[PDB]
Amino acid sequence: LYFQGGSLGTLLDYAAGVIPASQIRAAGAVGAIRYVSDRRPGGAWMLGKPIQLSEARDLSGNGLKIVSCYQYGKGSTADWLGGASAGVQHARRGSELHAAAGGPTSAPIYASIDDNPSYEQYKNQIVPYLRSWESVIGHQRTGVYANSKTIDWAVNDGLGSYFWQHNWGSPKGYTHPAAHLHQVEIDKRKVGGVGVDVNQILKPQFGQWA
Repeated sequence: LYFQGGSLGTLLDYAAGVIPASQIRAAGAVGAIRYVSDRRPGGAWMLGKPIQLSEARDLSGNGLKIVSCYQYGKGSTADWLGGASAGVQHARRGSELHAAAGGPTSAPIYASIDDNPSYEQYKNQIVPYLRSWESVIGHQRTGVYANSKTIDWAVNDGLGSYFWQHNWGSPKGYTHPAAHLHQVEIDKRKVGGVGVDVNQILKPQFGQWA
Protein backbone atom coordinates (compact mmCIF):
# COMPACT_ATOMS: atom_id res chain seq x y z
CA LEU A 1 0.00 0.00 0.00
CA TYR A 2 1.26 3.53 -0.81
CA PHE A 3 1.84 5.24 2.49
CA GLN A 4 -1.12 7.55 3.24
CA GLY A 5 -0.92 7.78 6.99
CA GLY A 6 -1.28 4.67 9.07
CA SER A 7 -3.95 2.54 10.66
CA LEU A 8 -5.54 3.97 13.81
CA GLY A 9 -6.76 0.48 14.84
CA THR A 10 -8.23 -2.73 13.41
CA LEU A 11 -11.95 -3.49 13.01
CA LEU A 12 -13.16 -6.95 12.03
CA ASP A 13 -16.16 -7.74 9.83
CA TYR A 14 -17.85 -11.15 9.65
CA ALA A 15 -21.09 -12.83 8.67
CA ALA A 16 -20.65 -16.48 9.77
CA GLY A 17 -21.14 -16.07 13.52
CA VAL A 18 -21.08 -13.92 16.65
CA ILE A 19 -17.67 -13.44 18.28
CA PRO A 20 -17.35 -12.79 22.03
CA ALA A 21 -15.79 -9.40 22.84
CA SER A 22 -12.92 -11.18 24.73
CA GLN A 23 -11.88 -13.00 21.51
CA ILE A 24 -12.05 -9.76 19.42
CA ARG A 25 -9.81 -8.03 22.00
CA ALA A 26 -7.39 -11.04 22.14
CA ALA A 27 -7.10 -10.87 18.29
CA GLY A 28 -5.78 -7.27 18.66
CA ALA A 29 -8.86 -5.59 17.16
CA VAL A 30 -10.50 -2.44 18.67
CA GLY A 31 -13.99 -3.28 17.45
CA ALA A 32 -16.16 -4.68 14.69
CA ILE A 33 -18.19 -3.57 11.66
CA ARG A 34 -21.46 -5.51 12.11
CA TYR A 35 -24.41 -6.31 9.92
CA VAL A 36 -27.78 -4.66 10.35
CA SER A 37 -29.12 -7.02 7.63
CA ASP A 38 -31.00 -10.28 7.22
CA ARG A 39 -29.72 -13.62 5.88
CA ARG A 40 -30.40 -13.97 2.17
CA PRO A 41 -31.53 -17.29 0.61
CA GLY A 42 -28.54 -19.63 0.70
CA GLY A 43 -27.23 -17.64 3.69
CA ALA A 44 -28.78 -19.59 6.57
CA TRP A 45 -25.17 -20.18 7.82
CA MET A 46 -24.74 -16.39 8.34
CA LEU A 47 -25.29 -16.44 12.12
CA GLY A 48 -23.49 -13.04 12.27
CA LYS A 49 -26.50 -11.39 10.57
CA PRO A 50 -27.91 -9.26 12.13
CA ILE A 51 -26.14 -7.96 15.23
CA GLN A 52 -28.61 -8.29 18.14
CA LEU A 53 -28.82 -6.10 21.25
CA SER A 54 -27.14 -8.69 23.57
CA GLU A 55 -24.03 -8.69 21.36
CA ALA A 56 -23.95 -4.88 21.14
CA ARG A 57 -24.07 -4.70 24.98
CA ASP A 58 -21.19 -7.28 25.22
CA LEU A 59 -19.04 -5.33 22.74
CA SER A 60 -19.78 -1.91 24.28
CA GLY A 61 -19.19 -3.14 27.85
CA ASN A 62 -15.74 -4.43 26.82
CA GLY A 63 -14.85 -0.97 25.41
CA LEU A 64 -14.96 -2.15 21.79
CA LYS A 65 -16.14 0.03 18.92
CA ILE A 66 -19.24 -0.86 16.90
CA VAL A 67 -19.94 0.26 13.33
CA SER A 68 -23.08 -0.72 11.38
CA CYS A 69 -23.00 -2.00 7.84
CA TYR A 70 -25.66 -3.35 5.52
CA GLN A 71 -25.47 -6.09 2.89
CA TYR A 72 -28.34 -8.40 2.02
CA GLY A 73 -27.83 -9.73 -1.54
CA LYS A 74 -24.76 -10.36 -3.67
CA GLY A 75 -23.86 -10.75 -7.34
CA SER A 76 -27.06 -11.27 -9.37
CA THR A 77 -29.03 -10.24 -6.23
CA ALA A 78 -26.78 -7.28 -5.26
CA ASP A 79 -28.88 -4.78 -3.29
CA TRP A 80 -28.17 -1.84 -5.56
CA LEU A 81 -29.42 -3.45 -8.79
CA GLY A 82 -32.96 -2.29 -8.00
CA GLY A 83 -31.97 1.35 -7.76
CA ALA A 84 -34.35 3.79 -6.03
CA SER A 85 -37.03 1.23 -5.02
CA ALA A 86 -34.41 -1.20 -3.65
CA GLY A 87 -32.70 1.63 -1.73
CA VAL A 88 -35.91 2.47 0.15
CA GLN A 89 -36.55 -1.26 0.96
CA HIS A 90 -33.02 -1.98 2.17
CA ALA A 91 -32.51 1.35 3.99
CA ARG A 92 -35.78 0.98 5.91
CA ARG A 93 -34.84 -2.56 6.96
CA GLY A 94 -31.28 -1.60 7.88
CA SER A 95 -32.52 1.33 9.96
CA GLU A 96 -34.95 -1.01 11.81
CA LEU A 97 -32.30 -3.62 12.54
CA HIS A 98 -29.78 -0.91 13.61
CA ALA A 99 -32.34 0.46 16.10
CA ALA A 100 -33.23 -3.04 17.35
CA ALA A 101 -29.50 -3.77 17.91
CA GLY A 102 -29.34 -0.68 20.20
CA GLY A 103 -27.70 1.48 17.54
CA PRO A 104 -28.08 5.22 18.11
CA THR A 105 -29.68 7.61 15.55
CA SER A 106 -26.38 9.57 15.64
CA ALA A 107 -24.56 6.62 14.01
CA PRO A 108 -24.37 5.98 10.26
CA ILE A 109 -25.03 2.74 8.37
CA TYR A 110 -22.58 1.72 5.62
CA ALA A 111 -24.65 0.56 2.61
CA SER A 112 -22.69 -2.01 0.57
CA ILE A 113 -21.66 -1.88 -3.08
CA ASP A 114 -19.97 -5.30 -3.02
CA ASP A 115 -19.04 -5.00 -6.67
CA ASN A 116 -16.73 -3.42 -9.24
CA PRO A 117 -19.36 -1.49 -11.23
CA SER A 118 -18.96 0.33 -14.51
CA TYR A 119 -19.67 4.09 -14.50
CA GLU A 120 -22.94 3.33 -16.40
CA GLN A 121 -24.02 0.92 -13.59
CA TYR A 122 -23.10 3.58 -11.05
CA LYS A 123 -25.17 6.32 -12.76
CA ASN A 124 -28.14 4.07 -13.64
CA GLN A 125 -28.45 2.03 -10.47
CA ILE A 126 -26.06 2.99 -7.64
CA VAL A 127 -26.89 6.74 -7.69
CA PRO A 128 -30.71 6.18 -7.21
CA TYR A 129 -29.93 3.39 -4.66
CA LEU A 130 -27.78 5.71 -2.50
CA ARG A 131 -30.19 8.67 -3.00
CA SER A 132 -32.91 6.41 -1.54
CA TRP A 133 -30.67 5.50 1.43
CA GLU A 134 -30.24 9.26 2.04
CA SER A 135 -34.02 9.77 1.76
CA VAL A 136 -34.61 7.21 4.53
CA ILE A 137 -31.78 7.86 7.07
CA GLY A 138 -30.32 11.16 5.87
CA HIS A 139 -27.10 12.19 4.12
CA GLN A 140 -25.34 12.52 7.51
CA ARG A 141 -26.03 8.83 8.31
CA THR A 142 -25.33 7.30 4.89
CA GLY A 143 -22.07 5.34 4.67
CA VAL A 144 -20.80 3.65 1.49
CA TYR A 145 -18.71 0.44 1.30
CA ALA A 146 -17.26 0.45 -2.23
CA ASN A 147 -14.05 0.45 -4.23
CA SER A 148 -11.97 3.66 -4.59
CA LYS A 149 -13.45 4.52 -8.00
CA THR A 150 -17.03 4.31 -6.65
CA ILE A 151 -16.04 6.34 -3.55
CA ASP A 152 -14.63 9.04 -5.84
CA TRP A 153 -17.86 9.19 -7.90
CA ALA A 154 -19.99 9.28 -4.71
CA VAL A 155 -17.79 12.07 -3.21
CA ASN A 156 -18.17 14.11 -6.47
CA ASP A 157 -21.95 13.59 -6.48
CA GLY A 158 -22.23 14.42 -2.76
CA LEU A 159 -23.70 10.95 -1.96
CA GLY A 160 -22.73 9.53 1.43
CA SER A 161 -20.90 11.07 4.43
CA TYR A 162 -18.75 8.00 5.38
CA PHE A 163 -16.67 5.80 3.10
CA TRP A 164 -15.27 2.31 3.60
CA GLN A 165 -12.97 1.22 0.82
CA HIS A 166 -12.75 -2.33 -0.58
CA ASN A 167 -10.12 -3.41 -3.08
CA TRP A 168 -12.21 -4.94 -5.89
CA GLY A 169 -11.52 -2.46 -8.72
CA SER A 170 -9.34 -0.14 -6.62
CA PRO A 171 -5.95 0.67 -8.20
CA LYS A 172 -3.24 -1.49 -6.56
CA GLY A 173 -1.91 0.00 -3.32
CA TYR A 174 -4.16 3.09 -3.48
CA THR A 175 -6.32 4.34 -0.59
CA HIS A 176 -8.91 7.03 -1.37
CA PRO A 177 -8.10 10.08 0.87
CA ALA A 178 -11.83 10.49 1.69
CA ALA A 179 -12.04 6.94 3.16
CA HIS A 180 -12.77 6.54 6.86
CA LEU A 181 -12.12 2.78 6.78
CA HIS A 182 -10.15 0.42 4.54
CA GLN A 183 -10.73 -3.33 4.08
CA VAL A 184 -7.20 -4.76 3.79
CA GLU A 185 -7.68 -8.57 4.09
CA ILE A 186 -10.56 -10.85 3.12
CA ASP A 187 -11.31 -14.55 3.99
CA LYS A 188 -7.73 -15.38 5.17
CA ARG A 189 -8.16 -15.81 8.96
CA LYS A 190 -10.56 -16.84 11.73
CA VAL A 191 -11.28 -15.42 15.19
CA GLY A 192 -13.19 -17.62 17.66
CA GLY A 193 -13.84 -20.09 14.80
CA VAL A 194 -15.50 -17.38 12.65
CA GLY A 195 -14.01 -16.26 9.32
CA VAL A 196 -13.18 -12.54 9.49
CA ASP A 197 -12.12 -9.69 7.19
CA VAL A 198 -9.60 -7.14 8.49
CA ASN A 199 -10.20 -3.39 8.23
CA GLN A 200 -8.05 -0.42 9.17
CA ILE A 201 -9.38 2.78 10.74
CA LEU A 202 -8.09 5.78 8.70
CA LYS A 203 -9.98 8.70 10.26
CA PRO A 204 -10.76 9.07 13.99
CA GLN A 205 -14.51 9.66 13.42
CA PHE A 206 -15.44 6.67 11.32
CA GLY A 207 -19.07 5.98 12.26
CA GLN A 208 -18.59 4.25 15.63
CA TRP A 209 -21.72 4.12 17.80
CA ALA A 210 -19.74 5.63 20.69
